[PDB]
Amino acid sequence: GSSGSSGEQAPGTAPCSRGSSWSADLDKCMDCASCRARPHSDFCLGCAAA
Repeated sequence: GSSGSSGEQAPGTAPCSRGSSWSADLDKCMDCASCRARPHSDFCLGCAAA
């Protein structure tokens, strides 16, 4: 309705869904939505081969 996007630590235990990458620096998984505008991401760069 108003608030309810994250939920009960949904992504807590479970890994990141196809699209997002784990970010040790931010101890959280970032979504591509950030890589698209910011390709200088380490969570997607250090994780991906290239």
